[PDB]
Amino acid sequence: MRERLKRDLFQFNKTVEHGFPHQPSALGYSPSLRILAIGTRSGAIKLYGAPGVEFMGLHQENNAVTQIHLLPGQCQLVTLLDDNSLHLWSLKVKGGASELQEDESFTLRGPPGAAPSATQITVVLPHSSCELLYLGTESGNVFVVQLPAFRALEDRTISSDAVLQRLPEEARHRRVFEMVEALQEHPRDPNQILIGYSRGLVVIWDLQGSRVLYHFLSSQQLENIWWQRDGRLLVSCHSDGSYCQWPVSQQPEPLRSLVPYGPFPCKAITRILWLTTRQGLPFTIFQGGMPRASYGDRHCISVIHDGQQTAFDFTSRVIGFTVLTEADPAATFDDPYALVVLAEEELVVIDLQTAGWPPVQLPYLASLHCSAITCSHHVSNIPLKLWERIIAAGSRQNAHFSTMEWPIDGGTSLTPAPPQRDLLLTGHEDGTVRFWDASGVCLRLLYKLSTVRVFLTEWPPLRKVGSFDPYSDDPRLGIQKIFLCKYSGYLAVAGTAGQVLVLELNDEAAEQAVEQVEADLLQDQYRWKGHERLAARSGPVRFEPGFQPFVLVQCQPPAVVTSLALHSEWRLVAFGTSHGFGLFDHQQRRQVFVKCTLHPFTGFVRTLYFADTYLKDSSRHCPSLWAGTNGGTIYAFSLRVPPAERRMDEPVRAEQAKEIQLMHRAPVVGILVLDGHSVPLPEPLEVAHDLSKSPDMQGSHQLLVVSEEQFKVFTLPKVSAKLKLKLTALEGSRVRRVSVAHFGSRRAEDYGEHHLAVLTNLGDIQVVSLPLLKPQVRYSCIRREDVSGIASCVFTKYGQGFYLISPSEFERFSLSTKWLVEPRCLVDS
Ligand SMILES: [Cl-]
Repeated sequence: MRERLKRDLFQFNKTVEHGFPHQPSALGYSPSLRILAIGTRSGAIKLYGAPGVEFMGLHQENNAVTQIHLLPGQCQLVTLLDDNSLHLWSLKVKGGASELQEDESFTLRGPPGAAPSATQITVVLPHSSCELLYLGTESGNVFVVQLPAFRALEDRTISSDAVLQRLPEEARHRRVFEMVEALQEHPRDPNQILIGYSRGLVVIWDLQGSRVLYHFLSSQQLENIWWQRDGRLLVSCHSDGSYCQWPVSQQPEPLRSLVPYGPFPCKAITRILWLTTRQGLPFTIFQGGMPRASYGDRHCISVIHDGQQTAFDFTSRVIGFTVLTEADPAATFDDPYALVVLAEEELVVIDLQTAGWPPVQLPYLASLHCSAITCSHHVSNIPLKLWERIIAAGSRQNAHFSTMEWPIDGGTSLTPAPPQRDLLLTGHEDGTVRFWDASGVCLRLLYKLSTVRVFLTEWPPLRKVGSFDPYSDDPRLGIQKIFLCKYSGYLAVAGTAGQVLVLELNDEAAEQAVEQVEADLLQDQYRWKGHERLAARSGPVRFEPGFQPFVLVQCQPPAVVTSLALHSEWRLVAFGTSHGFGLFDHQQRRQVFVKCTLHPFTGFVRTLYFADTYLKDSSRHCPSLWAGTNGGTIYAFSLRVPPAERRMDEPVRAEQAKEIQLMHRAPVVGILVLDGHSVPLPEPLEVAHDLSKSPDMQGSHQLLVVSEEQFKVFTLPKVSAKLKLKLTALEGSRVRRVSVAHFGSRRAEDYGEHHLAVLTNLGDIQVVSLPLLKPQVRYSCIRREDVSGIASCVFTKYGQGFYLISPSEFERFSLSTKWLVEPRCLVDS
C-alpha cells in the first residue's frame, strides 16, 4: 500500500512494562503521597501509586540504586547510588499530567588524599525543613548539603572529633572509621538530631548550639536505631542479634535488653521499628536476628504485638521494607496497618489490622515468575459474562487474603477504563495457568488454574509468606500450549510429558472423575528413552470453581506437546509432538485418529489449524484439520462431524485428503485459510456468536502457508500456487512467529484490514500484507541476542504485543495506530 496508508495503520511504540522489575536494589515510600519507589541494579527508579499512577526513570550511570528518600510532603525525592552519588528527582506537571524528571546530582568528596572509604555515604537524612540533607559517612563525620542547590556546606559539618570532644574520656575510644550507622531527627524538635556509631556510641546533638545533649555507649556493636514518636524512648538493635530500649529524659542505662531468639548465637538484627498504638499495644518489627547455626540462611522480618510474634519468612533476600502507619507527624500514636516488604524476587504486603496478619493482593508489580513462565497465550475482547465468571472464580480461591483496600493508592489516574477486556494467559513450570487482566496499564491476576491436581504427587515462629518458588518441583508438569475459547468457556492445555487436558468453566465445585485416554503415535511402528508418563488419579477428584478438567489425553510416547488446536463447535482437540499428531473427540472422549510423522526431525508437528473450507470440490466444503511439520509437509484431513443430535451416537470420521510438500523444506510455522474476499476464516463459534462475520463461500478459498523462509498462497481446493514472498532469500531473516492482526485506520474510524504480524529470528517485527504477501513495515524491537525475549514474544489480534525483558516482567508494544496503552496520571501536593 501507499506510504500514506501505512501511516494511518502502522506505527511502532514500546508503551509500558508489566510485572516485577528485575533485581530490585532499594525501596522508598512517601507517607504524604502514598507512593512506592523501587530502585534496581541497572539504575532504574520506578514510582507507583494507585493503579494507573506510574513513573519510570533512569540514571545516566548504570549503577545500582541503594537508597531512595522521598522528601516529606514534597513531590521530590533523593536517590543514592552505589558509586556514592546523590540525585534530586522531581514530579512536574506538564500537559495536565505529571512527569518524572531528574533535576541535579552531587557527589560528596573530601580533600585529595583522603580515602574514598571515608566519604562513603551510609545514612541519608532529609531534614523536616526540606532545605538540607545530613549525610553520615563511614569515617564518622556528618556532612550537610543544601537543597535544591545540591552544594556542600562545610561550615555545618558535624565531625567525629567535634562530638567526642564534648564527651567524657570513657566514651572517646574511637575507631579509625567511626561508621555512622544511625542519623535521625528528633520527632518533636527540628533542632535535635541523633547520631549513632558502629562501636556503640549514640548522641543527641544540638544543631544550633553545637553541643551534645545526651549520649550512651551500648555494650554491643550498633546496627540501627528507632526513635519513638514522642522522642522519649530509643530502641537500638545490635550485631549479636539483640535490641535494647533507652529512655530520653545525662547518660542513661538500657531499660531492657534481649536476644529475642533463644540462647544460641544469633545473627545481627539489622533494622528495628517501635510503633505505638492507641490500644496501648506497641509493635516491635525487626529484620533478622535468626539463630546463626540453623537459620542463618533465612530471610525474616519479625513482628511482635500483643503477645503475638511471627517471623515472616521469604524465599529471597529482603531488599527493604516499610510499615504504613495511620499517623502523620502530628499524631500521638503510630497505629500501623501494613508491612510492605520488597524482596529480591517479589513484593509482599501484610495486613496488620486483621488477626492472623493475612496477605494483601497485588494490583500490579506481580512476580510472573513465581513458577517460571513456559508459554503465553493472549485472547482479545473477552465476552463480559465469561470475564465476570472467571473473575468471580478467582475471588473464591483468594479467601485467605485480606479484605483491606490497596493502601499505596496515591495519585490520580487520568486514563479512562479500558474499552475492551483483554486477557493474557501464562503457562508455568509447575503446571499452573494464570489469567491476567491485560486490558490496560496494570497486569492484575484474575484467576489461577492448577493441573497438578489431576496427577498423583515453633520457635523461631517462622511463617512462610510470598509466592516465589526458587525450586523446580517437576518439569514434566510444565505447560507448553494454551487454547482458550472465549465463547464456550472451554480450555485446552498441554504439557511437557504429553499430557493434554480439556477443561470447562464452572461457577461451582464438582467431584467428578477425569477420563484417562491414551494416544499411541507409534501405532504403526521402537522404545522411549525419557520421561515416564505422569500418573493420573484414578478415582473422582474434587475441584473448586473455575476451569475443571474432564478428560486427559496422554500421548504415547509422553513427549513434549509441540502444537495444540481446539475447535469448540466441533468439540475436537488436535495436538502434535516430535513423533506425530492426532485428533481427539472431547465430547465422546474418544480418539478420532492418530498419525505418525517420522517418514515424509522433519516430522516435528509445529502447526495445527481447523478450517471449514473447500477440500475436494469447489461446491462442497467440509470440516478439516491442517497440520504443518518441521520438514515443510502440510497434511490436510477431511472431517465428517455429526450434527448436535448424532454427536454421541455415530463417531467423527477423518480421512487424509491432502499431503502438500514445500520444495524449500522450511518448518511450517503458520497455516490459515482466506475466504472469497481474502479475509481469514473466523474462529470457532465466532460465526455462531456473530453472523456478520460469516466467511465468503461464493468466491474461491485460498490456503496460506507460512514457513520459516517463505509465505505461500495456494488456491483451494486444487492447492496450486498463486502468490509467494521469499523472506529469507530477500533479507536473510527467518519467520519465528506469525499471527493475524486487524489494523484499524485512525483517519477513518469505521474501517480495518487484516495483515500478518511477523516476528523474525533477528528480533524484528514485520507486517506482511494480505492477501498479496507484500512487506509493509519493518521495526526494530527485540535484540538479536535476546533468545529468551524472542521465544516469549506474543501478539494480540489488534496490533499489540508482549515480550519478556526479564523472567518476571513483560514489555508491551504496539504496531497499530489504534492502540497506545501508556500511563497518564497526576500527583499533586
Ligand atoms: Cl513508526
